[PDB]
Amino acid sequence: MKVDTKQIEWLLKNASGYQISKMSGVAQPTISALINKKRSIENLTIETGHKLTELANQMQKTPLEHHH
Amino acid sequence: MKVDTKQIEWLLKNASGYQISKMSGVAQPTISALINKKRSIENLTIETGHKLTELANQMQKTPLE
Amino acid sequence: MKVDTKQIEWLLKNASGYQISKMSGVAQPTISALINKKRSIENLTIETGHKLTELANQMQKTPL
Amino acid sequence: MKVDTKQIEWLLKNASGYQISKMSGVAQPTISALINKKRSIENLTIETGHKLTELANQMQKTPLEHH
Repeated sequence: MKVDTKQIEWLLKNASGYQISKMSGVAQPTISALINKKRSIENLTIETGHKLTELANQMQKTPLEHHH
Repeated sequence: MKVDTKQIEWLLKNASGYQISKMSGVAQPTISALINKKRSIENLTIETGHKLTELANQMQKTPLE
Repeated sequence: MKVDTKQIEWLLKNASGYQISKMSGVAQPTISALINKKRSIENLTIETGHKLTELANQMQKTPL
Repeated sequence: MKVDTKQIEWLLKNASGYQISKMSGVAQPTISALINKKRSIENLTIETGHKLTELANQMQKTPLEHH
């Protein structure tokens, strides 16, 4: 598994907490605490960090029409 | 410089030769040849492949609607 | 930070808990737990995984 | 295929041309031109760059004692 915290930050600014939790499988309280900056990315498990990196990768690869 | 051919493929599938050339600086005949498969991605130089990889990364990281 | 669990597995393969701990600052009991398969790599924090992914990168890039 | 020019540079400092060439399939003249700067790494093909990046990864992953 690979994790990239820059991808996780991109994710946290580019989708809603509901969509991140539903599309990544990560629990709603973890995603809300990340968005509120009540808990740090650095202290997540590698497993969580991988799920959020993968979702970020997939969403970034949506066609250019759905960007900007 | 880093190159990733998967990113170049994504680029060629998601943007026109005109837009790729205008945003990457690679001459449009090179891009047109890649899109029509008269030239292969694997035979590009590392320098060009890096330019196309950076453009793809940049487009992918543009904020979502 | 970046993590690659493959790099971490290579490190646990190629260095002892004492040396990993001593060069990365990760607690030697955490490393031992990884080496006896009491804890998963996936359950380390991202920060710890980043430190171990780096140690592995550094050792791999030492000459020769 | 992925290319990393630092991995290529590392390889050129850490192994001889004879068998960078011999393990990667790239012709020794290309490797010699790289070693003697005649030619830049950035002008290699992606295909060549991938073979050299791959070899560099493989050689770097050899155990501690061989470093």
